[PDB]
Amino acid sequence: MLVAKSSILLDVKPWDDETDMAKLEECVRSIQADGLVWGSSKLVPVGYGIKKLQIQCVVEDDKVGTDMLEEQITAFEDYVQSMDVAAFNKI
Repeated sequence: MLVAKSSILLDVKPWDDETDMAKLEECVRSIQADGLVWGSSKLVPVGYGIKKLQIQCVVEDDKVGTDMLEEQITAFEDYVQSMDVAAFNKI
């Protein structure tokens, strides 16, 4: 833990291949907050066409919660099929 920070990996499923991943992957990043750090995202293909919307973030221990990020990322019901959690621990 650098300085009172943590790592939380999120995983969201796109409605379909139509779901502009570039936007989903971007929007996710675009999202900004106080003490909110955006790390590198990951991809996980289920079988071409569609892919997983996995991304990593670095919150401040318990300062920046996923609640917001979720309400922001999953705020798009026209892209996010169903958000979930990949884990919850420090960075």
